[PDB]
Amino acid sequence: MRPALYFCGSIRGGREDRTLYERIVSRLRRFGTVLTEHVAAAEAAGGDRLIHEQDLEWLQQADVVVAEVTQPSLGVGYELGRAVAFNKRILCLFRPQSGRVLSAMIRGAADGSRFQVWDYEEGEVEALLDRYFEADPLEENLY
Amino acid sequence: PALYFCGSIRGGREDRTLYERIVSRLRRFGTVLTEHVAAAELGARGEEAAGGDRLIHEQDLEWLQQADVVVAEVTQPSLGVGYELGRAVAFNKRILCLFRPQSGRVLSAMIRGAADGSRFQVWDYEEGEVEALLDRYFE
Ligand SMILES: COc1cccc(-c2cc(C(=O)O)ccc2Nc2nc(N[C@H]3CCN(c4cccnn4)C3)c3ccccc3n2)c1
Ligand SMILES: COc1cccc(-c2cc(C(=O)O)ccc2Nc2nc(N[C@H]3CCN(c4cccnn4)C3)c3ccccc3n2)c1
Ligand SMILES: [Cl-]
Ligand SMILES: [Mg+2]
Repeated sequence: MRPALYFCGSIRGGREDRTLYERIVSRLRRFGTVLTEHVAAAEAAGGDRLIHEQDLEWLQQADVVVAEVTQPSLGVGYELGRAVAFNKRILCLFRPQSGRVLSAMIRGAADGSRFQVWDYEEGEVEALLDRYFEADPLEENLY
Repeated sequence: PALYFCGSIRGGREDRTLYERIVSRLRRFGTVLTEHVAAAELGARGEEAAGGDRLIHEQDLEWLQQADVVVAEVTQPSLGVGYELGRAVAFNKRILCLFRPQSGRVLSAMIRGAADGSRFQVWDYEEGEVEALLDRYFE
């Protein structure tokens, strides 16, 4: 089976955050299955405990975790803490345009290898995801 | 015990009196590892952390590992608070989250859903009763 990618963004993302999440998930599918694609596409049905166990099972199964961290979210932050504890390969994408500052706990978790945080402008997100996987692919290129 | 108070930078800036009240009541029960962060200079809107991001990340991580209990104010959405609760669950810490539903917020399913009702508890409260609730938990 293809690689498993985990995409993580704020469930309270606004209209603009939502179009960016759809762009990121759509591009990630070129690299494998996006486990959270239906959640990104949508009492929460199934209830909070079920949701927590499902995202934990998907985080643990992931080959890579890609989080959009522009909007503050306890959920995105919690999933990044569980992902670092699972020693996963993590990429955070943050848009500095709003002038809001990314939490020091996320910027400060970066080690430039396994945990990376990249500032980006909305227009270049597809090109930056291609760059990230071209530098360290999940599947080897054909000859 | 060594107690870890976890709250957000936005929460600390807007709800300073509440954060001071929670930290003050926790001192009755033990040492509060984040006592010099919670109601200290938290900078202003748009400002980067004065102390350096990696320094901050490593210091909070060191205090989290040493803590006997993590008490988090989860009313304000924060990637930092969420991240610290994720690291603390992976460290098998006893965790109490305090949420204020009068704010109008809906607490993330990932925090409400992490509750196991004993080791990780989430309590909805109104600001006026926080001292009585911390007394209840520690007694
Ligand atoms: C936008 O792209 C994503 C992608 C991955 C994770 C998340 C996510 C974010 C948050 C967060 O930001 O706090 C919380 C839970 C998340 N995960 C999730 N959320 C499911 N349902 C949602 C319907 C509304 N909702 C709410 C509403 C208010 C409060 N908390 N949760 C949760 C869900 C259903 C079935 C199976 C697995 C699920 N997993 C978001
Ligand atoms: C309010 O009560 C608390 C209690 C415990 C943790 C936290 C906290 C929250 C967040 C978060 O919500 O994202 C991030 C880091 C935190 N921890 C921390 N923050 C220090 N300084 C602050 C000055 C403003 N600041 C900023 C400003 C913009 C962006 N990110 N961080 C970080 C700090 C200094 C020295 C030693 C240890 C430190 N540790 C807050
Ligand atoms: Cl600081
Ligand atoms: Mg595989």
